[PDB]
Amino acid sequence: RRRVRAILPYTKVPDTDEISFLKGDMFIVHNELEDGWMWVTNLRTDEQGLIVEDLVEEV
Amino acid sequence: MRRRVRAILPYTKVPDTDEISFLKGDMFIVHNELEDGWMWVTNLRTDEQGLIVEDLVEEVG
Repeated sequence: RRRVRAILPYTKVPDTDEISFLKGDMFIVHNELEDGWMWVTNLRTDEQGLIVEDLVEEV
Repeated sequence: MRRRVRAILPYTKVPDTDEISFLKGDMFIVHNELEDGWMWVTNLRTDEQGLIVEDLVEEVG
C-alpha cells in the first residue's frame, strides 16, 4: 500500500484487465487482491487496471 | 490476472453463506467462472471476496 514503482516493463495478456507498463512507472494502489494482484492507477497513463506485486517495489 | 465485470442490479446475500452483497454499479475482479452460472470474485468497493451470479453483472470495456 502507498505508491509502488515498476521494476520491469510489462505487456498485458489480451482480453484481461491487466494494464501494460514501463519500468519506472508509478502506481497508486486501490485494492490488494489474493495471490499478489493489485488494482491500481498508473500515474503516467492514468489507466486503471491489475498489476502483480512481483513486478513492482515500494517507493 | 483476468477481468473486471459490473453489477447491473443489487443483491443481498443469503445470511451466513459465501455469497456477497452488492449494489448496481459495483465493480468485481473475476477469479473463477463456475459452470453453474456463479463466479468467485472480489468486490472492489467493499473488498469482499465471495460468490455472485453472472446474471447480475455485465462485461466492462
